[PDB]
Amino acid sequence: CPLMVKVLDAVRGSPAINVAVHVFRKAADDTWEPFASGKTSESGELHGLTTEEEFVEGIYKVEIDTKSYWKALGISPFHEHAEVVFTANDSGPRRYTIAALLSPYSYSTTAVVTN
Amino acid sequence: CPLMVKVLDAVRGSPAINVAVHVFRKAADDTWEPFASGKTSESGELHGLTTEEEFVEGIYKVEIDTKSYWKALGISPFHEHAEVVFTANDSGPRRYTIAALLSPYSYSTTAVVTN
Amino acid sequence: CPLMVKVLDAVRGSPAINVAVHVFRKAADDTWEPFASGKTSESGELHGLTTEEEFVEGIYKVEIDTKSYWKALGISPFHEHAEVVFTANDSGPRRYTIAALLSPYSYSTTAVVTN
Amino acid sequence: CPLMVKVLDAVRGSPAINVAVHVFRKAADDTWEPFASGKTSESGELHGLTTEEEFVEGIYKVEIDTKSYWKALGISPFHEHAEVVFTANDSGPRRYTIAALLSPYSYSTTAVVTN
Ligand SMILES: O=C(O)c1ccc2nc(-c3cc(Cl)cc(Cl)c3)oc2c1
Ligand SMILES: O=C(O)c1ccc2nc(-c3cc(Cl)cc(Cl)c3)oc2c1
Repeated sequence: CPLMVKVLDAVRGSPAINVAVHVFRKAADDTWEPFASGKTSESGELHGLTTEEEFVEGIYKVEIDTKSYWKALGISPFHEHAEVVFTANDSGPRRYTIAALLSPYSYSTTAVVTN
Repeated sequence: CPLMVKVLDAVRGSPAINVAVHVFRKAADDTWEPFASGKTSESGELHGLTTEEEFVEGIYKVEIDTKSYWKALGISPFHEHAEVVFTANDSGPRRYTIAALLSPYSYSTTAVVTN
Repeated sequence: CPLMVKVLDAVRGSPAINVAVHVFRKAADDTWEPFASGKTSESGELHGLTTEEEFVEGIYKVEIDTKSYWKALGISPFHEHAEVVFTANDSGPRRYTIAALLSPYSYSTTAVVTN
Repeated sequence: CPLMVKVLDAVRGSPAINVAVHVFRKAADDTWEPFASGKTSESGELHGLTTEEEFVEGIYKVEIDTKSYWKALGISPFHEHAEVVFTANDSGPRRYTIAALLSPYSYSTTAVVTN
């Protein structure tokens, strides 16, 4: 898969397990079209979101459902979701890892891009 | 000043100056509607975005135009922007500071809610 | 005020109040020697740590007692402290703000150097 | 190995390759005793630092050589090194991943602890 998402929990020191991740791709009419979705595993990783054939160039938005995650842990979350927006494959196909580190009132995200 | 935005640059260790910031409030039809906007000052701060009367409870999105900031510096960015989506709840006297720390391929955001 | 320390809490979305901060300067015998210290205020800030005359170029270490902070809140922490080690270089008029964002199993630190 | 270190570069969007990592363990006389060391691989990971037999309870300090990393990339670093200090195995053996995300004037670190 050319697009992996990894999510970590900064409160418990663990991977963020069973976190819903939605990926959208910007359409011609400037609206967000559903592209792919899934849940993080026991390792906090989400593999198999897409394939090389489906992952075309475009502007993508990765929405991480942090609200449900904190609510299920009984913690009061600030953010509705963690939203990462970027242009992908504009200079040819690349592999992307989008990582996110979550806290109730803060999040950090980084990207690892390889050719 | 119930809502302030502060933006910092992790590459040069400075405030991020003249960065466009747009604030949206979630409408009844599940759409993002413009609420406030401005450009960060020499201190990387954006004050006077809204008034106590205008800033009601609801779901807000703060979009920071980080792509334009890195491009002006001649540094290649990954993200289109940094978007912070959160619920604003009236739970006593509160002031919100949304702070973002930027790098070309990463960003962190936090909220500081004070009385 | 050539050196300021600001500490934020990512769990409760607030300044981190009454946190002990110790500043050390690297000696000629490669040892860490005490330089300044204090406790963060109600705003999570610690001002008046040093004077322009005292704050010379060199290698500094800022140690934030995060373990005592989380323990007082009844939250289990991972780190003993958060230590920020950096070189202070005179390159025109400069003020250093060392900011730290804390979670029980994570921390982020940045420096804001302003003229 | 019960202790893994992963390091990422927030400027280039890549793993931080060939970064020196030194691990110390606090001795009875309050001094830092060398414990283990190594360099991150092409994936930014450092495996095989230690073994279950050698990794006893104690206070450990993981020092990441960020200064050499930025200097070799021709970037001006602020920090001398990224220092992560924590008590390990105090309630029995655990597996620890210490991750760090690097920028020239900032770093973030988190821990993933598993039983
Ligand atoms: O309210 C202020 O003046 C003020 C100052 C310094 C600040 N630093 C931050 C900050 C630091 C890190 Cl390490 C990560 C993140 Cl996400 C944010 O938020 C701030 C606010
Ligand atoms: O254990 C792994 O393989 C692995 C992978 C990707 C990872 N990304 C991070 C990371 C991300 C952010 Cl946004 C902030 C911080 Cl402090 C750390 O930790 C990781 C670990």
